[PDB]
Amino acid sequence: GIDPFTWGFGGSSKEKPNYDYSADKKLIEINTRPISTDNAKYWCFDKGNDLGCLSLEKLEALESKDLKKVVKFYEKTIPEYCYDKKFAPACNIPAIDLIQQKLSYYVRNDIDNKTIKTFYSDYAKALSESKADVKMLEYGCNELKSAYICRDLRDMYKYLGDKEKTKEYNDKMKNGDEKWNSVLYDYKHMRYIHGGYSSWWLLEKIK
Repeated sequence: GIDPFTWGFGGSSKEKPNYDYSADKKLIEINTRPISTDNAKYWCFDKGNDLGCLSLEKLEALESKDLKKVVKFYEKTIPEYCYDKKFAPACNIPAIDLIQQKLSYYVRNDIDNKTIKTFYSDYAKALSESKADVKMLEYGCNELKSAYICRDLRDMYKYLGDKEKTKEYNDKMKNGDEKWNSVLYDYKHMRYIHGGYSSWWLLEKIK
């Protein structure tokens, strides 16, 4: 048919990630300082929270100094938790760790004329180009009803300038499942369990 959708109708739905591992690689190569797993273990073991389990897996991957374990975390473990286990706080982790936190680093370090002025537009543009991530967000919002995942799409469409889609995801935010309504799961909040575990941040602490 004329719509190219029809040319791929019924085909493989698989979306391959194109993630930038350059900061995780760099951290593994140069970091000499122990990274504390105590907080992640507290959330995984003491509190029983799967977001802490994911944080601990990320940190253990870095400890291993095997980049392949970092790749496994983002490409296998994350989708296994987001999709297969219906754990909505996994769904935005690659976006945060490998896009949001990368662009943040460019703002902090005055790289390539990136500023707070361009950041929100820049992040929306970069996230919208990462189809693997967009599809995990759509799942975490539309299927799992996580208002924080809905908010990720709301923000993306807002700074793309798509008013209809911004409204759509704003409305979906108001209808979230209470199981996901904790600042533990809000990447913008200090209480975020997974906060500070991007290598784009960890590189700042090498000191």
